[PDB]
Amino acid sequence: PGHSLEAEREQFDKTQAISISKAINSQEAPVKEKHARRIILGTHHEKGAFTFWSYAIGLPLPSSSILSWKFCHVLHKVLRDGHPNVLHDCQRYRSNIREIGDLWGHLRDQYGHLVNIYTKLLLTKISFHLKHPQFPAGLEVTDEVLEKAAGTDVNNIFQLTVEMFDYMDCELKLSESVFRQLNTAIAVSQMSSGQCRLAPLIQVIQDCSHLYHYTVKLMFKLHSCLPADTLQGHRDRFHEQFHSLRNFFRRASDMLYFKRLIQIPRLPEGPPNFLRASALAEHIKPVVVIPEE
Ligand SMILES: [Mg+2]
Repeated sequence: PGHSLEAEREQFDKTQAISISKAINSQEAPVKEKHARRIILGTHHEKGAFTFWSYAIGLPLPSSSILSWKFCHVLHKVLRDGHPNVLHDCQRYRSNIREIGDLWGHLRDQYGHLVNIYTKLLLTKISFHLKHPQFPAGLEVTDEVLEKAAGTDVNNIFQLTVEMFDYMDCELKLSESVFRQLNTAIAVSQMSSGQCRLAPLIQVIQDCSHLYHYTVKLMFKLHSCLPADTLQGHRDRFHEQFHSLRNFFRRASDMLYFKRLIQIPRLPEGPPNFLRASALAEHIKPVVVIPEE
């Protein structure tokens, strides 16, 4: 009486501790998908991330910048693919994320610089998805849900556009910092330390593809309710982000490491002409595909 129910609870906890130790460690190698998938499925089993954090507060993050980097990569995957309730469980531990990035920000370590930039992205994701709960933290919504979240009030459309520009900036800063550490022959490399730094950009590419579609649609909605001369700064911000995004997707499309792991969409040669209302109907929604393993 009660022996099998106690043994089931103990086995769930043990599998979570083993998977966390095998995913998040100091080895200079990409996070193993088998172990990350077991953490994500655990969050669907308990409808939260409270078991994950009960063990993760014991990780010695200041001992190793590689350990801190792999911790950030697993948090990004848990936010995008875990149960929605993980967002609140993560907000409890916001200071843990802020303080590990602040530590590495004071040091010259190559991985530490990348961790500092990653922590700013993760804090922006947690804030954005608590403020705007119509958007899951993996950012995928139907056109119908995007239209409802934008609504008809120019004040709500304006605020959502500024916040999505800030979100895209945090994503592109991480891709740019990773690429600055890897030289041109990274395109035909399978070096473990290269894979360790490239692997998180699979999550970054999926976030960015969604943010690009949403910001194009919000920018055409603003051009229909405000004078063209009040929106020059917004067009200037969009144009600079578009050229950074196009250069990121093109360079990532050239990596051997990514060939079997992600199908990256083609973007147009230049940004849409927001001054011509009829250009909205010529916009193609980019669609990322993850191929069979
Ligand atoms: Mg428990």
